[PDB]
Formats: sequence, structure tokens, C-alpha cells
Amino acid sequence: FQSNAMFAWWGRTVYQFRYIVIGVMVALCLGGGVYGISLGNHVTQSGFYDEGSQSVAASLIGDEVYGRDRTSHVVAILTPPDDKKVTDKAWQKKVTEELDQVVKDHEDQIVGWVGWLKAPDTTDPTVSAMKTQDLRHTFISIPLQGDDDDEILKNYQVVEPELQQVNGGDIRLAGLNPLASELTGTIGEDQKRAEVAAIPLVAVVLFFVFGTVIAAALPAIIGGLAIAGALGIMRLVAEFTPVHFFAQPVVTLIGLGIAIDYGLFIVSRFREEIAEGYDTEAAVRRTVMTSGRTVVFSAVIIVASSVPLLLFPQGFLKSITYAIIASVMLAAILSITVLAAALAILGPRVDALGVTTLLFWGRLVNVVMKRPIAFAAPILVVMVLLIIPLGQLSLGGISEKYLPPDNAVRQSQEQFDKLFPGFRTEPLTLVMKREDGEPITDAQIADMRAKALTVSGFTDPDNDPEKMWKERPANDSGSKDPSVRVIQNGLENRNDAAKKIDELRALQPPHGIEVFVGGTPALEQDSIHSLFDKLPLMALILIVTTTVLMFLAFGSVVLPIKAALMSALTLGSTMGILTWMFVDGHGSGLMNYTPQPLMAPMIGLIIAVIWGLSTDYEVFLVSRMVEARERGMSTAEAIRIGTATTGRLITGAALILAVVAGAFVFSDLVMMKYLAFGLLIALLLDATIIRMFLVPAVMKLLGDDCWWAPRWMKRVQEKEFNIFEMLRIDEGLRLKIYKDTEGYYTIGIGHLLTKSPSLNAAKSELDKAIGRNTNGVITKDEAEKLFNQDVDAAVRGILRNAKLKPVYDSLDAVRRAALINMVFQMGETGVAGFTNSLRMLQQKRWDEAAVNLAKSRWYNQTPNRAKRVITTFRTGTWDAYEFHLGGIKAFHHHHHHHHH
Ligand SMILES: CCCCCCCCCCCCOC[C@H]1O[C@H](O[C@H]2O[C@H](CO)[C@@H](O)[C@H](O)[C@H]2O)[C@H](O)[C@@H](O)[C@@H]1O
Ligand SMILES: CCCCCCCCCCCCOC[C@H]1O[C@H](O[C@H]2O[C@H](CO)[C@@H](O)[C@H](O)[C@H]2O)[C@H](O)[C@@H](O)[C@@H]1O
Ligand SMILES: CCCCCCCCCCCCOC[C@H]1O[C@H](O[C@H]2O[C@H](CO)[C@@H](O)[C@H](O)[C@H]2O)[C@H](O)[C@@H](O)[C@@H]1O
Ligand SMILES: CCCCCCCCCCCCOC[C@H]1O[C@H](O[C@H]2O[C@H](CO)[C@@H](O)[C@H](O)[C@H]2O)[C@H](O)[C@@H](O)[C@@H]1O
Ligand SMILES: CCCCCCCCCCCCOC[C@H]1O[C@H](O[C@H]2O[C@H](CO)[C@@H](O)[C@H](O)[C@H]2O)[C@H](O)[C@@H](O)[C@@H]1O
Ligand SMILES: c1cc2c(s1)CCOC21CCN(Cc2ccc3c(c2)OCCO3)CC1
Ligand SMILES: NC(=O)CN(CC(=O)O)CC(=O)O
Ligand SMILES: NC(=O)CN(CC(=O)O)CC(=O)O
Repeated sequence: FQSNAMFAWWGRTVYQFRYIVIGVMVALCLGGGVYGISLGNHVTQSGFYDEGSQSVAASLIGDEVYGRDRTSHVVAILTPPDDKKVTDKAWQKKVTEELDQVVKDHEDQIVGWVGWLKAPDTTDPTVSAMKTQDLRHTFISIPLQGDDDDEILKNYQVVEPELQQVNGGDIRLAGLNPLASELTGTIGEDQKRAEVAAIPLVAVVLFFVFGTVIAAALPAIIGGLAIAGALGIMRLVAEFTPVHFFAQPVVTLIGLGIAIDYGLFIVSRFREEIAEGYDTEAAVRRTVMTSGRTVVFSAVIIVASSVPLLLFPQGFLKSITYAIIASVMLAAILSITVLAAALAILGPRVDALGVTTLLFWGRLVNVVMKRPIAFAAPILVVMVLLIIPLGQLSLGGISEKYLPPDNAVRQSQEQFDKLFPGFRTEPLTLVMKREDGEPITDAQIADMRAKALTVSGFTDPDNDPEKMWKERPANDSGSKDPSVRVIQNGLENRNDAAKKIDELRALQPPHGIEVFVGGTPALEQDSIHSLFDKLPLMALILIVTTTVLMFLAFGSVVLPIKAALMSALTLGSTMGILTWMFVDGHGSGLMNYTPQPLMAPMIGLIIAVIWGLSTDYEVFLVSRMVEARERGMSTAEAIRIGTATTGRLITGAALILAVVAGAFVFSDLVMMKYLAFGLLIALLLDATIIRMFLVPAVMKLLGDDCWWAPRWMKRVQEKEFNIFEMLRIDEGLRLKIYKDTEGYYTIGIGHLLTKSPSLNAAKSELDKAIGRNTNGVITKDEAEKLFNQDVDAAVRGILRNAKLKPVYDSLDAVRRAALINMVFQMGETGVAGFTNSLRMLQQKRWDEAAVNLAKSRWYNQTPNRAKRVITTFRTGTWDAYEFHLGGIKAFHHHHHHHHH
């Protein structure tokens, strides 16, 4: 159930108010860009866990009571120069002084530095392990101030430039915060690689789509305004909800491409409307009423494919979904507001600037429709084989391996673990809270320790069961509430985590004690089960909402059911190739990334993104095919006509987003590589294999049941504009007798009753004409009957005139109505006066014919009606009447008033 009255209204109103539209929208988005370049200072790295999970509650209680663990913030490997040993007291004094100096200057950022180097004469075996036994390396630990991840990372980045100079610059920093800042700086590095390699390439792809500077430049400006405004929207959202770092490149990697593609399509159809003969006002309105609603539907489909991600509790996916929605909706709005008004101002000047300014699909579709199974099956089988790698698949958490294997910080983390094994631990934790409020007695701790010892698989370094599950270290920021106690122990093999936790949760607590299972493996496993638990509902919502929207678009039941599984196939094979690439490792040597399990939220994100991409492209294409079959075309020529006029623009937009995605696949953060490669793969599969070979065959074998419209769930076609409506516009419709501009009694559509002055004689002739006694008033249908009679009289007169019959037989029905209109107005001799223009019309030289007709006295005397009729001759459509300014005030009776 459409409403193009709104799109018609907006296509008119955006032309009317084009200046304030461009002003307001450009102002708002550029202001948003100023507002949102500060977005990078208000994003978070938190959002990978399930903050409603038991392990998160365990972590919160632990950090409250015992104090958050700051021992892993920054580890620094110092090694003396000149192959000196770490017991050199001069080098010891120098480096101790340097470190106390850097701590003295940044006490609001650094808590202090720990390590053997502070007390080199000590008994502590753990502290004495902070030096290698060859005594040429020793590490310190530098805890930082801060009570959330973002604040601690900001403090680390504040003190890092001076910390890095300690010991002649030969100090290697690792730990949570060096790794975190490297991982988060990959974002800015990707944005600049985009800025430098993508925008020239997409600019020249734009210029190859339109061989014109201005037409190519408009979608690029739309994309830039989209990026600016979306960063502004995201900075505004950041003041209510946390927004993840990853939301920033998603604005560029997905937002910019789609905004540019929207601009592509709208400028393309504006140019083609101008080429079809319409003026820039009608051109703007039709561009809106067609491509603007295609892009609005495109935005609705992308939002419908991204929203299910909100089912997941990870703030990561939440903020990414918000970024996608803002980018896409702002892109659509801009493309039918700033871009529409810009085109309304420019007009045909969009093509004024050529390249000189410097300072076939139908053969392909038809080859493959008489040979369908020669491509169908030998493509579906290859795609299911491309999915068989998907069964190979694992998931994991963030690691230093997410950086390239030659990354300095990753390498020093790996050398820290190499030189000092056993410090880096990820214990599971039993956190116990007494419901009531009293301290927890040692009997309860011993009980819980025994019940922890019934379960196998926990590390026992000293081979004494009594001394595993030691109490968590308690520091100066813990409340030390005696009603809460934490014990902890690492796993021998972390692959057992998922089950070990599940059995430690299966333990029954002591009487009056609540126990939460926490620790890094618990957080990761709880988040993985979060995603896996709420993934099926995600997929179902995704699928069925996409297919009901394709019900709305195609007006079919078999075509959406086909496109749904075709897109399921695209998604499956894309993910299979992605797993062959990033888990099995094929491509890891050339691209410089480590083969490893995938981030779990990336699964939901990639499902949503690739699914939305494929159904967006399939709707955009087969849309024109359903319109072809609706425009009398056959199925076959329908598939052909659909692929034909779309091909160039589809491949252009595909190439632009492929360029920016290929800019992003070089990122140092492997999650970025995975997502951008999934984009490239799904793109190249959707733009050629499925688009060219799969859909036309599959829709040929579905012969004519490709459109099955059951019940009243299909678009009936509405009132076709006719000559009655045209001249009701041009001559009015009056149901009561009146006097025209000559004082003659007229009724209906310009129907002269009599030249007599007696209104009663006019009433007599109208009573005779209508068949009843009317007292001077008729109904609408009787007026239509009188008009049909007059039209028949005018056509008979035309076919009787040697000067008019040839051109009249020449013309189509709409242009025939234009000629009958001219005859009605001025007589057949008057119309036959236009010898040259009538010949031009006869020769279908619509352009020159319109030009010559506008040079006439007819145009000068009645420019609005003459202009409408001339436009009808040019375009051969009813556009100049279907949408026009209100009404007319001077009523004059026409020639061929028919009497009987
Ligand atoms: C854009 C892509 C780049 C991705 C960058 C990812 C960098 C990875 C850095 C990992 C930092 C982990 O830090 C270790 C911390 O883990 C837990 O606490 C954390 O988990 C809780 C769940 O809510 C929060 O409440 C706490 O605030 C929060 O610190 C422990 O309780 C803390 O004792 C410990 O110190
Ligand atoms: C992915 C990131 C991986 C990063 C791995 C993290 C590396 C972990 C490094 C942590 C070093 C911990 O060691 C430092 C020592 O702190 C505590 O003692 C504190 O109070 C004592 C007073 O009696 C003083 O003597 C100590 O100097 C003082 O630190 C503990 O009681 C010791 O047991 C522990 O040895
Ligand atoms: C628009 C882009 C869409 C991308 C389409 C999907 C293709 C992605 C790239 C897939 C692998 C590309 O090849 C890149 C890799 O080639 C070789 O290895 C491959 O050839 C060896 C023969 O001995 C075998 O041993 C290895 O298993 C095998 O991976 C090199 O050893 C690697 O240095 C390099 O990384
Ligand atoms: C406070 C501010 C709130 C703003 C609210 C904004 C709501 C956004 C929804 C706007 C309604 C737009 O919906 C699109 C509507 O048009 C579709 O067809 C159109 O796309 C086809 C592609 O195939 C072309 O072929 C057709 O020419 C063309 O008519 C379908 O006919 C309708 O089923 C559908 O509903
Ligand atoms: C179908 C159309 C698709 C068009 C796609 C092309 C459009 C955008 C292409 C932009 C290419 C920019 O340059 C590519 C990259 O070269 C090196 O990369 C590094 O990558 C690995 C990471 O460790 C290691 O191999 C080396 O450190 C080093 O090679 C530079 O260090 C990067 O700064 C630079 O970004
Ligand atoms: C109206 C629509 C279109 C026009 S005019 C021109 C060609 O491109 C489309 C727009 C882009 N779209 C592809 C696409 C790209 C990225 C996506 C995505 C979909 O969906 C989910 C997140 O990321 C295909 C159709
Ligand atoms: N509209 C017309 O045909 C005007 N013609 C009149 C004619 O054909 O004799 C004059 C012209 O072509 O300059
Ligand atoms: N706008 C008017 O009513 C006057 N005119 C219309 C015009 O100037 O084009 C008379 C007509 O319709 O033939």
C-alpha cells in the first residue's frame, strides 16, 4: 500500500525551496562534522562481554572488594647496553633514577613501579624471577591510575612518550595498555589510508560513471557530508550510551560507500530524465518520485538487516548498529535533500564541465537463458563447496595476535612471555558473597576450596592440592569487605574452560553463600554463549523481515523465497571463504596476519552486514525486472531489460565500495581485515556470479510463476490519466451553465451550448443534449459523455483534413490527445497553420518540434496551456498535467461543440 503523494509533494517542495534546503542541510551536517571530529576522545574499548553475565558480576564484585588488578597494566623489559649484566650498580642507579623521575612527573597517571630492580637484594622468589637467569634482562610493572579501561589507557598514552626514552630508549613496553593503544590506533591508521588511497580512486571511478566533472563530483560531496553528519550523530549518541572504537571506521567503510551509491543513482536518473525532455523542475520531482523512494527503501532494508544485532548484549554490536543506522539514514536523507536541491539549482549545467577541464549486458543475459542449468548447478555446487570450510570454525577473545606478527608491541609481549614465563595468567575465580552481611569464616572458605578440588584440570605447580585456589591479592583500592572472599586458580588447558566453569557453577554453594564464577576465560565463554544463544532469533527476524519487505517490493511470493535462499548461499560461501582465509590461514602470508579464531561478535556483525548487502543488491536489480513485467514486457525480455539498464550503475557502485573496502583490508587489526574482506567477497559474488548468471537462469526456469500474486496482496494498477483529465485541466469542468469569456452559455468541459443570449434557450439545448430536464446542471459523468462526443467530433474533423491526418496517424495516443487539445483551442485551420512543426512531429523530432511550437503566437497568448501541450509533445507522457499548479480562471468554449 504505497504513498507516492508524499514523494510527489517532496519532489515539488524541494525544488520550490531548494536554496534554504541546501543551506540548512549543509549547515547542519558541517556543524555535525565540527562536533564529531571530537568523537575519538569519547569512544570506549569496552563492549565485548555480556554485562548481564555471571562472570561480569564476578569481576565487578572482585574489583570492588579486592581492588582491580593493575599488575598487568604495563610491563617493561629493561636490558643493559654493552652486554652488561643487570647487577651493574651504576646502570641500576641510572635506570632507577630515570624511572623515579618519570613517576615524579605524572603521579596523577602512574601509581608507581614494581619489580626486582627496586629491591635487588631480596628473598622473594617471585620477585627474583623478574630477572632472567643469564642476568641480561629484567622487567618491571608500572600500574596506572584510573577506574575504567578508557581512563587507564588515556593515562598510559599520556606518560608513554617519556617512559619510552628510559634506558637510552632500549626499554620494551608490553602488557594490557601498550597492546590496547596499538589496537585502537589501527583505527586512525585505517582512516588515513582511506583518505589517501580511496578518494582519488573513487573519484576517478565516479568520473568513469559520468564522463563529466560536476556529475561525478556531486555523489562524492554527498558522501563527505554523510560522513561528517554521521560522526556528529555518533558523538551526540556518545553522551548517553558508550560508543565503541570500531563504530568510527564503520561510518567510513559502510556509510561512505552507500551514501556515494545513493548519490550515483539519483544523479544518474536526474540526467536521464533531463535527456528524456523534462525541465529541471519536473526532472527533480520525477527523480525523487522514483530513485529517491528506491534509496529510501534501500535505507529501510539496511536498517532492517542491522537492527537484529540489538538482540545481542555486547555494547560493541550495539554501537556498530547505531553507526550503520545513522550513516544509512543520513545518506538517504541527504541524497533526496541536499542532492535534490543541488540538481534543482544546477539543471543541465551538471554536464557543462567535460574531462577537458584539467587545471553489452543483453547479449550476456540472453546467452545464459537458453542455457540455464549449464551455469546454475555448476555454480551452486561450487558455492556449497565454498561453504564446507565454514564447518572449520573457532572463536576466541582479543589477543596480541590481533596485531601483525612483525608489530613491535606484539613482539615485545611475546618476548616477555618467552623470557618470564608463568607471570601472565588467566585464573578462574570463585567469588563468594554472604547474602546476609557478616564476614565469611575460614570454615566456609575451606568448604568451598574442597568443592573446588573435586573438579579436575586446574594447575598445581607445587603439586600440593591444599595450596591451589589461593586468595586473590587485595590492594589499596579494594574495600576489603569481609562478607566477600575470592579464590582463584588457572587452567592447565584453557580449552576446557567452557566446561570447567560449567561444573564450578554446578557446584552447590555453602549455606548462605552466593558464588559467581569469573576470570577472563569465564568472561569470554559467557559472551560466546550469549551470542550463540540469541543468534537463532537474530537470523529468523533478519530473514522474515527481509522477505516481507521483498513481498512489499516485488509483489510476489516465489521471488522473495528464491532471493532469500540465494542470499543465504552468498552469505554461507562468503563466510566459508573467510574461514579458509583467517582460520585455515590461506592469505595470511601475503597480507601479514596471524591465522587464529575469530572474534565472536564479528560473526553476528558479518551475518547482518553481508545479508543486508546481498538483499539490497538483489532488490535494486530485480526491481526493474518486476517493473518490466508490469510494463507489458515478457518474462524473458523482462530479465534482460532489468539487467540491462542497471548493469553499468550496479558495477560502478560495486567498484566504488570495493575500492574503499580494499583500502580497509590492509588494516593491522585483524577483525578489520576479516570484515572488509567479507565485504569484498560478498560484493564480488553479488555483482557478477549471482547477478549475471544465477538470477536469470533461476528465474527463467520459474517460467511465468515467477510472479505469483495471491489474494489482495498485490498492487492493482490505478487510474490511467486520459484526455478527459487533460482538458478538464486546460478548459475546466463546470457542472452548471455559465458564460465563457465571450458571454456564450457553456457547460461541462468547454462545451458551447448556444450563442443565443436566452439562458432558457441554453437550458432547452442542454435538456435536449443530456436527455432529461436539467435546469442548467449536470453530473460529472454526463459532462464526461459530452466531452467524449466533442472529442469524437474533433477527431472526425482531423481525419478529414489533409494537413492534419498524416501527423495525427503518426502520433501515439498521448500526443494524439495533445493534437486534439490544440484543435479544441484554436480550430483545425489554426492547427494546420503549424506546417513545419507538424511535419517535425510526424518525423518524431520531438525536440525541434517543441522548440518551434514555443516560438508561436499561440505560446505568447496562452503560455501555460501552450507549454503544457508542448511538453506533452516532447515527452509523450501526461507529466505536465498529472502534477500541476491548482487551476485556471479564464474559461473559453472550444471548437467542435457537438450537438444532436
Ligand atoms: C577497537 C578494537 C581494539 C580492542 C581493544 C581491546 C584491548 C583489550 C584490553 C583488555 C583489558 C582487560 O583488563 C583487565 C581487567 O579485566 C577485568 O575487568 C574488566 O572487565 C569488567 C567487566 O565489566 C569491567 O567491569 C572492568 O572495568 C574491566 O576492567 C578485571 O576485573 C580487572 O581486574 C582487570 O584489570
Ligand atoms: C597480557 C598482559 C600480560 C602481563 C603479565 C602481568 C605481569 C605480572 C607482574 C606482577 C608483579 C607482581 O610481583 C610484585 C609483588 O607484589 C606484591 O608485593 C608487594 O608488597 C611487598 C611488601 O612485602 C613488596 O616486597 C613487593 O615489592 C610489592 O610489590 C606481592 O606480595 C608479591 O608476591 C609480588 O611478587
Ligand atoms: C577481491 C579479493 C577476494 C579474494 C578471493 C579469495 C582469495 C584470497 C587469497 C587466497 C590465497 C591467496 O594466495 C596467497 C598466498 O599464496 C601462497 O600460498 C598459497 O599457495 C601455496 C602453494 O604452495 C599453498 O601452500 C598455500 O596453502 C596457499 O595458501 C603463499 O604461500 C602465501 O605467501 C600467500 O599468502
Ligand atoms: C519524524 C520523521 C519520520 C520519517 C519516517 C520515514 C519512513 C520511511 C519509509 C518511507 C516509505 C517508502 O517506502 C517505499 C515504498 O515504495 C516501494 O516501491 C518503491 O520502490 C520500488 C523498488 O522496487 C520501486 O520500483 C517503486 O517505483 C517504488 O514505488 C513499495 O511500492 C512500497 O511497498 C514501499 O513501502
Ligand atoms: C578491485 C579494486 C580494489 C582496489 C584496492 C586498492 C585501494 C586501496 C589500496 C591502498 C594500498 C596502501 O598501501 C598498502 C600498504 O603497504 C604497506 O602495508 C604493509 O602491510 C603489511 C602490514 O604489516 C606488511 O606486509 C608490511 O608492513 C606492509 O606491506 C604499508 O606499510 C601500509 O602503510 C600500506 O597501507
Ligand atoms: C538504491 C540502493 C542502491 C543503489 S540505489 C545503487 C547500488 O547500491 C544499492 C546501494 C548499496 N547496496 C549495497 C550495500 C552495500 C553495503 C551494505 C549494504 C548494502 O547493506 C548492509 C550494510 O552494508 C546495494 C544497492
Ligand atoms: N510552428 C510552425 O510551423 C511555424 N511555421 C509556420 C509554417 O509552418 O508555415 C513557421 C516556421 O517554421 O518558422
Ligand atoms: N490560466 C488561464 O486560465 C488562461 N489561459 C491558460 C494559459 O494562459 O495558458 C487560457 C486557457 O486555458 O486556454
